[PDB]
Amino acid sequence: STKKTQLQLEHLLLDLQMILNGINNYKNPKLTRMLTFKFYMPKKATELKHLQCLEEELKPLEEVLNLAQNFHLRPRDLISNINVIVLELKGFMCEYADETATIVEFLNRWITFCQSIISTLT
Repeated sequence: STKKTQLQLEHLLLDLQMILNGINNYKNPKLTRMLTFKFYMPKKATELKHLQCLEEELKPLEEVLNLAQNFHLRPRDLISNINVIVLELKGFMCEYADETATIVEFLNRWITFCQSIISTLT
């Protein structure tokens, strides 16, 4: 059971890295515009339940990705896969930090979240 959970988190981790890697490959003028969009961050993220904070930001994430545009998956598909994993993992009202972050900082934070939880299940 713990193994199934770890594997789901690992897939979420790779999914998030794929978005970040794709975004890092945008041309700079484009990336500069993309970095103006505000994302909301969890005050605290240490347990699966905290994934609610990620779930609520999936819509704006998909919108921004759609607005952007070589991605080997359509944003709707990529976000759908992330959506499924998040829904199955968190099975609480998300507390957000005052400061917003760019899409890059937001992805990093959630990538870090996954890596941290994965390491408690090894």
